[PDB]
Amino acid sequence: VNSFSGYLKLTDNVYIKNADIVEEAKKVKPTVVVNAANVYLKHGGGVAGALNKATNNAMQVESDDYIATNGPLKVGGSCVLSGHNLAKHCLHVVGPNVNKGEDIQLLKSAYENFNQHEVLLAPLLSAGIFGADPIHSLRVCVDTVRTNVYLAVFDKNLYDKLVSSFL
Ligand SMILES: Fc1ccccc1[C@H]1CCN(c2ncnc3[nH]ccc23)C1
Repeated sequence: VNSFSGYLKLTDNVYIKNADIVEEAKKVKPTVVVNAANVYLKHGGGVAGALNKATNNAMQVESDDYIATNGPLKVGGSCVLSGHNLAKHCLHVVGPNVNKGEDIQLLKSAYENFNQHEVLLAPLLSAGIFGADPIHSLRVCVDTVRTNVYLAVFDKNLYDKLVSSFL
């Protein structure tokens, strides 16, 4: 039993809700919140900009030190950093950005990072400003993640479309 409330169950391990991931994280304080990161951990917009804003820029400060030490992530890769006031940990995961020409096949590799964590609150990878089809992202999520994932979808119209079209 966990504290996630109001989710629709899609499969044995995948759950979905129309929710602002920032507000959901503040309420649940999950062990892991996933950020829709880029390789430079520059949290300017989309989910990343919103999560970082909610940390009063502490996420960005921590991220800049991470990059100065380690260099950029790989597309499809991840790193674990602090969750600040939102979660115990933040798993920064880099899905391919279609608006940069990145290979959509890397979306499966990106979701594989979730399997290192028993339970996660997450957005749909590569959706939103990353330019991928969110229906496809949900399909890859369900077919790749084996741990327990609670997906927050900000847009109500998109949420209804994802549910109604789910096979
Ligand atoms: F822009 C993006 C970049 C990368 C991945 C996804 C997006 C879109 C699609 C879903 N998404 C969100 N989902 C849940 N909570 C949210 N809070 C603020 C934004 C947001 C924004």
